[PDB]
Amino acid sequence: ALSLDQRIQTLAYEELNKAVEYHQAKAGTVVVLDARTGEILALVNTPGRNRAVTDMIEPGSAMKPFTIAKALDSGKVDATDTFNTLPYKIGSATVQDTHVYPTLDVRGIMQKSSNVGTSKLSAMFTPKEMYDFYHDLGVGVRMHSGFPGETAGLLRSWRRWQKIEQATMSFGYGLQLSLLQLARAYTVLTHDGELLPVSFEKQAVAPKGKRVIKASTAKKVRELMVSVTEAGGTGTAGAVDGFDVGAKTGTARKLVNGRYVDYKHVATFIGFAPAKNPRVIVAVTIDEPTANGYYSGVVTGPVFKQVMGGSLNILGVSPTKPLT
Repeated sequence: ALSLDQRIQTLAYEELNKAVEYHQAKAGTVVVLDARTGEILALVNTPGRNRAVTDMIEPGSAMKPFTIAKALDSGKVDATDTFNTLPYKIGSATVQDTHVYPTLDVRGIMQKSSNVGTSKLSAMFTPKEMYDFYHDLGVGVRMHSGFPGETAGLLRSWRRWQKIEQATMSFGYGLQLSLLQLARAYTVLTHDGELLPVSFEKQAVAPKGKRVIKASTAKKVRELMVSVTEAGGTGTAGAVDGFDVGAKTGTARKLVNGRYVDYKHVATFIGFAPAKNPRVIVAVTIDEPTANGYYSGVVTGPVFKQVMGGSLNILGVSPTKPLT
């Protein structure tokens, strides 16, 4: 049997189509994973190929939690450490944030999705250390999910990097992966530090995880990511009533379209809930929205919110707090 839940699949389908129509977008995808098994509970695309597995993107902000995780896991920094987050130069290139803050602590770097903060955390590590981390999350590696046309994505050898490349990678540009690979990497956060395999078949035996970070680190990162969906965070559009939700949102970039070169902005939202004890990961992309908003959060947040909320309802998970 398939691992897909027809009620979640149906919900995902309706919410994706509603968003694609409303924002007059070119394409879209939703993935829902079981947060502790890696089983696919839903996977839907707009008509055509299976973009979730075939198409790679530069993920943007959705990649940021991983640099934070690596930093915390090393013991080198703590969530309360403060960084200078003013824009700065690497040769002629500038690293800067959407909204400028002079300083942020690591919690703030997550909450505000700071490119500068994330890049400075990454810069505590060597190119080899960061490459090895990204490789261990599955970037540039085949999932062997059983789908045909599955992309490995793109992770350039660190032996060829520039300083600017290590920086841009920390905030999700300069490496590429599919939405399914991204959802899979989030199992490191939800399955207490262990990367799970992805499958669309009903599991017969418990999957073996591969440890990437400590369980304690994964728990801390989940706590920090709740700040993104709360007041002051960049991801409040994906907040789910009655639950704490860890998430990221950002504009991703699509540089390849099937077998052809392309250049498109892609709105993205990805997260998990309930944050303390996650049951599901929901990932959404919408390619080239042209109406009623271009900001990532307004485009994909409402679909994430409905799919996450509905999935928890369908799986029988009780709200952890009273509804508003």
